[PDB]
Amino acid sequence: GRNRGRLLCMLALTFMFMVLEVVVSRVTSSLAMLSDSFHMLSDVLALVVALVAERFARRTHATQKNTFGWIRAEVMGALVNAIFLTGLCFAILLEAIERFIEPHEMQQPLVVLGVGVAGLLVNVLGLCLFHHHSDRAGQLNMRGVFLHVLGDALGSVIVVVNALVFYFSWKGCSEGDFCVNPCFPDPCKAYEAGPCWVLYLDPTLCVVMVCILLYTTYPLLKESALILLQTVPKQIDIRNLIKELRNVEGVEEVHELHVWQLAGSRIIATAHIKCEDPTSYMEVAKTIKDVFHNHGIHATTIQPEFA
Amino acid sequence: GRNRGRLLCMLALTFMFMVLEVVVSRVTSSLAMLSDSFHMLSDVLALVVALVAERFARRTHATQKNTFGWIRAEVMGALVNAIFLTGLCFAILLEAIERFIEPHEMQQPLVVLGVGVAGLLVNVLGLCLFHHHSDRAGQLNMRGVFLHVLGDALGSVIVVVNALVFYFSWKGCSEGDFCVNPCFPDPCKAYEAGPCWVLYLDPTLCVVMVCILLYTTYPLLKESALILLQTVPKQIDIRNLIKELRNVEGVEEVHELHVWQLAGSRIIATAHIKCEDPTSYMEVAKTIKDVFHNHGIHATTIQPEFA
Ligand SMILES: COC(=O)[C@]12CCC(C)(C)C[C@H]1[C@@H]1C(=O)C=C3[C@@]4(C)C=C(C#N)C(=O)C(C)(C)[C@@H]4CC[C@@]3(C)[C@]1(C)CC2
Ligand SMILES: COC(=O)[C@]12CCC(C)(C)C[C@H]1[C@@H]1C(=O)C=C3[C@@]4(C)C=C(C#N)C(=O)C(C)(C)[C@@H]4CC[C@@]3(C)[C@]1(C)CC2
Repeated sequence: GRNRGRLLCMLALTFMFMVLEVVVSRVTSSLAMLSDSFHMLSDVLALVVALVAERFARRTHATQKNTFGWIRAEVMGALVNAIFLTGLCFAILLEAIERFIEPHEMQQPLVVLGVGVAGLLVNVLGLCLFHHHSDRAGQLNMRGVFLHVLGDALGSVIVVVNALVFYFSWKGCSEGDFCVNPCFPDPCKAYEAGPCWVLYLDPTLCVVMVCILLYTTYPLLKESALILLQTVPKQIDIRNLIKELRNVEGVEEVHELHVWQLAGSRIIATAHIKCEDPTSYMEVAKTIKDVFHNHGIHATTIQPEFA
Repeated sequence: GRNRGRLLCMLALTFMFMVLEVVVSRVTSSLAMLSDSFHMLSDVLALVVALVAERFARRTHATQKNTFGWIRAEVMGALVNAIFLTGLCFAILLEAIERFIEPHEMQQPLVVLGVGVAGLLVNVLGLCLFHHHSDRAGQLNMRGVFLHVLGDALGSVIVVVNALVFYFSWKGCSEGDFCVNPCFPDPCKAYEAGPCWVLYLDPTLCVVMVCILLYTTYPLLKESALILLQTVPKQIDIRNLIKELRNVEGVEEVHELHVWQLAGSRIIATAHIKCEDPTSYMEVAKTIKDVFHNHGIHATTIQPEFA
């Protein structure tokens, strides 16, 4: 509900910001702005993934297909967001090392500053919106869009700082009067420009950006891929679980024990406990049920393989 | 085993091909070749993902964590490959529309042809290797690397055809003598080149490439995401399953019925069948077991909620 409205307003803000970029590019006569807009378009994919995930979360119904109900949509959306972000991070690192080998010059720092502060305020507003998720499946999914919004805001920060760096240290004697640049490899050749060391600042800070993005994304992907692999949660303990279950009176062993986490706090477990008398079984059944209860798990299915 | 050796030899061939590209770039004095090599590096990610998936497939052991055993590693690898490929396809489409708006000229068609036929033969060899997967989990994972190798070979085909197109229709009067190009937007300005319509061939065929890649990838991702969501397989029928189970003598109803697919042909099912006499339960248990047997499922766990 409220998270749905948050996603909707954030997506609307992204599209309005794209419209703003194309409108300011109409005035600047620049194709690089079109490139930046088309590359920032990639947030719409993650936003619509989170949207459809939240839409399918409210299914919680047993059907003729997927008799559990579409409860794992949240986890699937989180995993999709994590993998997509890692791929985008790889691509950004590739472009960064390319530009680091070839230091392309900067263009239009004032309007880049304007649009960068615009994106700064917008992305900080979006981050303040997505900070209550830094039951559980909701935060599990929203962590992906939080990571993407953090990447957005950090790109805004880095581009604004680079803009001011050029503004404050690049006299850039390159056009109009007698003006060349010694640090450019080949400016379409057949005084020298200002201090050129700032040229590599964009890649040498984009590398830090992608570093922090990987370092912060890895936990979300780890948790999600662990949940989807049918692994035991961190809370319960098999070693003492089976020991207590055996120590229960009436039981003699356990053939097969299975525990996993469906989507969230509700986890399921099955067993093959064995008794000796069929006359009294419901008492030991209630006993095993309350053992599981006191040990976390509440969705139980135990089969008395008699003798 | 043999699939492991296939992955190993293919990865070795990719690295040898990267070495070949850097060696021929040392001779050509071209950074675009470095860009192409660094972009073709992305296949190593998918190959190592498939590698670690195949390495974890052979676990099949009950442990203190993930009591089922790491059997879903195959499906997880397939899903990772599918999502990664879709993200890369998005990036390629973005670069393609950018180059379609700005038709950058072509460089060094002869050596591009040489390396393109090299990549052609290598990728066709790799495809012939990965054609037995066009139990089930093996093919399910290998479909990802098959899709990536198809993308590789199709990129080789498209670049070779574009190379011959330039070779056979681009006299390109652009350098040396009196030579300009009317179709270039601004060749760093303050006869005209040959027929320029071929300039857009690279994007207008890369779009077909990404179209066919999406159209062929979607089934793999669909199947994988359906398996990981705990959905009923396509084989069995709940509507008649529950009906027969009720028609069984002794049973009176079924509280909760759950069916899902663990990783492959081995699927699991649980139930809550209810009887009336605890004196005789093993007979109806064997009956329900053989009903499930004749109806597919073999991993069973049924609990007699008595009265
Ligand atoms: C979906 O990922 C985004 O869209 C983000 C993050 C959200 C943002 C802040 C809206 C935009 C962009 C963000 C950005 O700032 C704009 C560019 C870039 C093209 C700009 C230029 C200049 N000058 C450049 O030359 C290089 C150095 C090649 C930049 C490369 C990195 C890139 C795409 C990044 C940092 C990526 C992440
Ligand atoms: C991991 O995806 C790959 O690596 C593949 C497929 C495997 C291949 C065939 C080894 C290489 C590459 C393949 C390729 O051919 C080389 C380039 C490209 C940079 C070349 C140029 C020229 N000229 C260009 O200007 C544009 C038009 C921008 C091309 C863009 C597309 C791209 C990267 C593609 C088709 C991507 C897929």
